[PDB]
Amino acid sequence: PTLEWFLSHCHIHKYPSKSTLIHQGEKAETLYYIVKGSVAVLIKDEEGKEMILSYLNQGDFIGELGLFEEGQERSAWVRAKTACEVAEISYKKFRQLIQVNPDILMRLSAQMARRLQVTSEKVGNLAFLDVTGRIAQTLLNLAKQPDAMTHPDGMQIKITRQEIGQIVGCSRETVGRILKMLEDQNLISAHGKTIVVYGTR
DNA sequence: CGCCGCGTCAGACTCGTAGGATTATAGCATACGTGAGGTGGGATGTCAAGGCCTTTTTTGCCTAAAATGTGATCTAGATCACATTTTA
Ligand SMILES: Nc1ncnc2c1ncn2[C@@H]1O[C@@H]2COP(=O)(O)O[C@H]2[C@H]1O
Repeated sequence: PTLEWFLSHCHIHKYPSKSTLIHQGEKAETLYYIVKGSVAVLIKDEEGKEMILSYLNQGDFIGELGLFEEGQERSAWVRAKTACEVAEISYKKFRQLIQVNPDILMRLSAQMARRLQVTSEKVGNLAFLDVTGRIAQTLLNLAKQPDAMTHPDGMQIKITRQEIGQIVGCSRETVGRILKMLEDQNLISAHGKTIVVYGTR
């Protein structure tokens, strides 16, 4: 199928890595759909410290809060993880798309459900567990991804101490120190950016 | 029977236009009723304060009882210039 009917009518566009997709503060007039690739959600503060909120791969909806409320502003940042490709259409078409067949917003409603529940796990994990707790649990989390690479003893993923520091919200170097604590306890290996995780599977 | 005289009876249809009448007629007195006017007066209608009950607004109050304060003792986060070191 039915998505064929949907993207048969959409306006199609490509864009490179690290381009700014959505600007925090611009008007609510366009929905977007990741056709190919992955993308990352972050936010910004008075200080300018960046805080990665989420990250999503192919098969997800982007630009969903402003669809209903006339003239909302963009409540976060979203920047390209890699060079990736998207289809887009504005809101006046989507009333034609919900009034004719409401299945699209069922799909949106499900992915938005998983979204808000992992946001509940997010705010709880941020709330109560110590630094080791939520860094460990989020490590377990991105071990899940399709982006994660296979390893005969588990998995392996490429990431810097900075960006993981931006999902837990602490300094890159203290993440270095707890990474050393987890190497001392014989649970994770790492060289530079390439971390290798045991315990999976 | 068959005139002749007299009399009776119809004379198309829808619209428009104007305002409109006239003569002369006695006079005064009696006496009675009805119309336009007063007039107190039941009686109705109004407007401002008081006694029955319930509801509402303050307001007692009743005890569970969870909350709001006391402050010295810590803790697990958080930094910054130098020394590399990794990755597209
Ligand atoms: N809690 C969140 N989780 C994931 N993405 C978010 C969140 N908040 C905002 N965004 C993203 O930021 C975008 C800002 O504009 P939209 O609300 O149209 O769509 C939003 C999402 O793509």
